[PDB]
Amino acid sequence: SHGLFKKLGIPGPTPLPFLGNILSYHKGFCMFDMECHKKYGKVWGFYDGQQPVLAITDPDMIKTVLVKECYSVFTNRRPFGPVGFMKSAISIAEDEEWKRLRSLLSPTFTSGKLKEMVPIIAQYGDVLVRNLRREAETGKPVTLKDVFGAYSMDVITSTSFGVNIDSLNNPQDPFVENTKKLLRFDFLDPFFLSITVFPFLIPILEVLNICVFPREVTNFLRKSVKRMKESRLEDTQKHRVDFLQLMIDSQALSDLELVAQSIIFIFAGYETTSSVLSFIMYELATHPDVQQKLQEEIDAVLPNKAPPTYDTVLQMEYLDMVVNETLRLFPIAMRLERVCKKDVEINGMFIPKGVVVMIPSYALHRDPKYWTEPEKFLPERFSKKNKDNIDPYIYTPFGSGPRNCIGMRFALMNMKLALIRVLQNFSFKPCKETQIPLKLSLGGLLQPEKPVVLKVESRD
Ligand code: HEM
Ligand SMILES: CC(C)(C)OC(=O)NCCCCCC(=O)NCc1cccnc1
Repeated sequence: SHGLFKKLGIPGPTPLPFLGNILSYHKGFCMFDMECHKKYGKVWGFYDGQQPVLAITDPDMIKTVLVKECYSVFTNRRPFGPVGFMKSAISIAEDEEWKRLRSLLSPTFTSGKLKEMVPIIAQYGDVLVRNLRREAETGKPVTLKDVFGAYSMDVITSTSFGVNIDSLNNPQDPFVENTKKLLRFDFLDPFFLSITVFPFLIPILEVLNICVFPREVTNFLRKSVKRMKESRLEDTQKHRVDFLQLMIDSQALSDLELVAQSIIFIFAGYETTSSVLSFIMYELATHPDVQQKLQEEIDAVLPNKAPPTYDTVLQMEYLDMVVNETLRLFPIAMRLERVCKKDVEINGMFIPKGVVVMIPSYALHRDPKYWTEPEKFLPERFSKKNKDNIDPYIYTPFGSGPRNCIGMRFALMNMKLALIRVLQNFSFKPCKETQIPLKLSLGGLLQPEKPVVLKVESRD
């Protein structure tokens, strides 16, 4: 297998027997992709164990894979370990099952449904502020992943199931307890590395019902969804606008498929939201001029701490620029992937069946050929004056095409609502214990080496 790219005349790091190139991951995914890009150029190949991976960087070629040939050739992501019933989660589903689920769930993420969710999301922005203000009167440094983690969970529990908890102050509520365990997978941790070198072991784990999603957590949520939905709604009169209800009414979805989506939405939104929010606040704290400009825009659109609404959020240009520039620096998916379903030739290049085609978002977001001073946090990149220069196949923090992030509008609205309420009430400033400049972890997740900690000061 390791002779493939040699045979195709494609450059890349020479693989070791059994391991392929996984020892090159010792500083994480992002640094590996940056280095390969720099030394091999537009395209290169490497091996995750025996699995060939073709990295591509040409915008026209990326469009062909993500958009033009999605349905016919590049429909699925890479399989990744024993997954059990979660095979029917939309992000993991393949081919026709994916196509169907994406159709059933599309109406659930429309702007119109999002708008109805905004009052519920906004309420936990108020909870965030009150919890935050408790520490803004203390003077003690604040760990952002913790306060934003609680915010993120609060929004998830309420918009997913109409479960309404102050998770920061209700830390061992059972619902909070379980959902908190739905963290992103570290694909460089010993378990997933072993599965990469011994992929032939996955069917053995499936037959023993061993699953990468914790059975205890998935059991709890299954029963909850069944008991919340069991007959609790035996009255009907109540309306309801959460994802469960939207999916309930869209019942078409299997009952098991329904619960698979309920879970993947928690998994998709929990740590990603709190992570991005932490990165944003770090950039704002270390760029006071940007934080001040943003607070000025917010006060202009929402005088005297007026509550944010759907339309006033969408009116905030600088807020959008700040969010987008943070996701440029910190595209937490790191890579986009599609499996090549059949031999093809795209944009002049032959790609064999079975190869994983990878779009290295992190490396493209910091590519000097597309970005001036790529390491610098510069929101004006995304101004009306400058944004037209931005290629949508180079800037891909939510992916692109039919399999892009279905939660994109929701996540952006969620984070913007949080940022607005927080910035209306507080300024965030570096600590002596603040890590400056921020360093990234060497593990398989795009996260700070040490947690972001900041001082929080009440605006009056
Ligand atoms: C800032 C937060 C988020 C970021 C940066 C993000 C980013 C991404 C990216 C890069 C992809 C892959 C797209 C591709 O392969 O082209 C993706 C897929 C996906 N995301 Fe998100 N995401 C976020 C939050 C969410 C939320 C809140 C939800 C659900 C409520 C969600 C649900 C999904 C799903 C279901 C997929 C797979 C879609 C499919 O396969 O059809 N994500 N996300
Ligand atoms: C953003 C984080 C959570 C790091 O994961 C990604 O890279 N997101 C893009 C993959 C799309 C599907 C994500 C997702 O939520 N589905 C399950 C999953 C989990 C881990 C790896 N692959 C699939």
